[PDB]
Amino acid sequence: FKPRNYQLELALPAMKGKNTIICAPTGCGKTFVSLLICEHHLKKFPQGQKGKVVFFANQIPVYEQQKSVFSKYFERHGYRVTGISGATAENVPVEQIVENNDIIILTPQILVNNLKKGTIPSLSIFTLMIFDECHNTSKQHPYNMIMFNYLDQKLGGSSGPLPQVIGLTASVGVGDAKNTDEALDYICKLCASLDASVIATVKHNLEELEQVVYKPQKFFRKVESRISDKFKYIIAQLMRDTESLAKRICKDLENLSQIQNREFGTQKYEQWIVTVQKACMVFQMPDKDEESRICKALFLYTSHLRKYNDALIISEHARMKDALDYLKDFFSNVRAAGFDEIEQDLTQRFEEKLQELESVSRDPSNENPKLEDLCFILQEEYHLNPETITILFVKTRALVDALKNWIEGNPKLSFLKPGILTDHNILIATSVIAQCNLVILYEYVIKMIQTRGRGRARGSKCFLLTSNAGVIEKEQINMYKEKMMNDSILRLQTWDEAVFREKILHIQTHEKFIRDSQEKPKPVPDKENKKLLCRKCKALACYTADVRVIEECHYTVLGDAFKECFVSRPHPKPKQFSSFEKRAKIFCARQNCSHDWGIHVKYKTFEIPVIKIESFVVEDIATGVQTLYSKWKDFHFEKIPFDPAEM
RNA sequence: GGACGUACGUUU
RNA sequence: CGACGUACGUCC
Ligand SMILES: [Zn+2]
Repeated sequence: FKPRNYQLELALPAMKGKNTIICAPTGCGKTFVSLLICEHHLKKFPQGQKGKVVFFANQIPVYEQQKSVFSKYFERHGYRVTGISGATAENVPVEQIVENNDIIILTPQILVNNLKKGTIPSLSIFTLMIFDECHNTSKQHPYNMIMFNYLDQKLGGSSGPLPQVIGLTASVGVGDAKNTDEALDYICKLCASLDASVIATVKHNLEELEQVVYKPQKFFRKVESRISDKFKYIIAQLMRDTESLAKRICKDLENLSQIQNREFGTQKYEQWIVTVQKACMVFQMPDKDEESRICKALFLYTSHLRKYNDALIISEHARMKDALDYLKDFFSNVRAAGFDEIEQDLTQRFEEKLQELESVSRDPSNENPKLEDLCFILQEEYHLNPETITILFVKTRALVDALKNWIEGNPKLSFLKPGILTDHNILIATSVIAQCNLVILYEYVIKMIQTRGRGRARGSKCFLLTSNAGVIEKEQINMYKEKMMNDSILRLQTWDEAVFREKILHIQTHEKFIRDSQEKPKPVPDKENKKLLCRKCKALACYTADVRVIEECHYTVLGDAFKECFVSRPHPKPKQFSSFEKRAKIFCARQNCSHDWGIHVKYKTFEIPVIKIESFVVEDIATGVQTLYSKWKDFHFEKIPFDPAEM
């Protein structure tokens, strides 16, 4: 409630009436700077005129937090504060909200959708655009699209009452720059994309930030992996047998994906599996039934190989028993789907191998040395200080649960309590305040950024465990980049204003140039009637003449004959988006297919099965080729809009 | 469902 | 120096 020199020096360049790239690591500091700038902006206007400051929050939690803070602050001043979110902008006059409010905190995607539709034609209605975590303004972000619209309206020659573009962040960032030249070039490009000539950074009151800055210390621990990999050897033999028995129907399986040699349990092998799957999903045997059987068998074999590769990665990273548990869970989930010859062979082979796999996994001599040293350093820190709440960063959503199960089943430790955030001593998270003075990045590659919210100094460690010193060197150069970016900011604060502005202007110019150069024309709409087939079944789903478009993004089918071609399933997490209500999922209605086709929702009153071309193959009736797309934007055809007059 | 970003990996 | 695959996170 009382502004200090630290909170005032960052806002001093912003009160003069110029854009800024204010960089404050303190979470409370950013909110206080927001409030002070908003007060000084709405108070400096004379009678008759009024501000329309807009705050762009990226996430819903920080959005609601800023909304509550602004509504609690600007109450006695006589200012109307509101909010527009994803669950609040449904059939609501956003134009009337903007015209009757002054401190709207609408998220950026809402403003992008409004600019695309036609509501709020010019941004000149606003007067002060305060972004949150502005360093995301890089490419195709909602922030970047709002800035593209602003720069277009500015350089177009109709620059009216343009709003201020004061941005707030914690780290300006470097990206892929190598030397100070490319670092300064990237920072200048960001400053031009956000249209500012000042970067507010503390230089005279560094002690106020050093008091609470949350600067931890790194303790990189390069450790080795297992040696006697009996589990990995058995899984590799199983995968070799599976590939050998799968090559009986496709003699040219090796000629479909030509990259390099492949090894089981690698991301390269996973990519090769996905590529050979997408290559075997386009077969054109004229039988149309044996072809479907061969495609289904190849899809099942490839899915089994992918699951085995995922199990090998889980065995390499987390405990050995967790990989066997994941394989048993996958086999139990596929057992309750269908029983054909392919499943009756694969599941029976896995059951034959499980009698040895369980005996190998239950051996205490095959424990991961990475998990061993992890529990070692954990118990070390815990008996050194028994009041250290920790956070453990994991890469995979399966490993973040495997480590929780390991901690729950580890006899060497009992004080730990799993606090998974995909009565809580350890918080095993995957990707992200004022607490948790211990971080353990377990094979997870800035990603430990905690200086965006509330923080506290006086004790913080940033242990990093890994198996490849590569990653170590990576983090090293990362710290290097941190330093160099600091230096670059210093240089910018040493630069003059006018020339700087001129430079950034030229930058924006070139940018717009590139933009107008990268403007694809309308795709030539195909006039033929191509049909879509299932991925793992190759069954006739629907013709492109019965496909309708809702909002240039969603695709449905109006064919009543299609209504019996799928089955419904209760959605694991129903939620609303824009104008839809996610009610259920639609899967393939075949013997043992159960392929994920799409999602059954309700648009306004009508029930529609919104499908995804990703889970579809395109076969033309004129030519005969079977092309395979990923996104609807890549599929070019007669995109007929959704006409509610028909159904 | 669609868009966006990040990380890893493969390639002309 | 562009596309591609995966994982993660966000948004509408
Ligand atoms: Zn099917």
